[PDB]
Amino acid sequence: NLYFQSMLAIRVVAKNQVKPEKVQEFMNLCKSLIEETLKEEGCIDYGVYQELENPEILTMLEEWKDEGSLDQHIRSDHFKEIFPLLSECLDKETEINIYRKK
Amino acid sequence: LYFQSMLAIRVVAKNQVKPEKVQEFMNLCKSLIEETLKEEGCIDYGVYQELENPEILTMLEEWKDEGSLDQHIRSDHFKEIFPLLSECLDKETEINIYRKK
Repeated sequence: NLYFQSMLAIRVVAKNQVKPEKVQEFMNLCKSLIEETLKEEGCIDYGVYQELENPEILTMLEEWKDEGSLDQHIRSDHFKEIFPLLSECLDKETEINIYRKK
Repeated sequence: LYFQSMLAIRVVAKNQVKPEKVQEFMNLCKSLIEETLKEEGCIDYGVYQELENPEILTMLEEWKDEGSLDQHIRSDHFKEIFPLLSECLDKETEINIYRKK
């Protein structure tokens, strides 16, 4: 049933604020992270997006089959290696929210 | 279309709902979704609840282009329901518009 899936699907919004100097380096790190992550079981969509009038606000938008998939994502090798690098690029701590459809 | 997706515009509308106001909010979202899905340019629209926090209710959306979204926030149902939605909030609703990179 595609309703049941609808109800267990997870979406994360991961909003980053980036150091103007570190943008190119940030982007190169997302490139590898997307390639890897798109190959995982449960990844429905995963992309990085930029707020319109704000070139340095760069958000991660994802959808995962379910909660345990997201759980494998953050326990994965690539996440583990790239997350810390990605974090050196930021003005502030990344602000993350995990949602479900109501 | 991978290409649609590539030009689509996404919005994250974060609302802090008042604990008691939550159910009026949702009945208001019901009609809002209903009319909005009937709109052209609207790929995906839905209200989501934050897992940690049952008061945070966000609108996640995908539009074929800016123009479509301009129409949407000018529609009758948007103009009719949006102000009623804000009756329910603790802050002004926090809106972000995104373009894929």
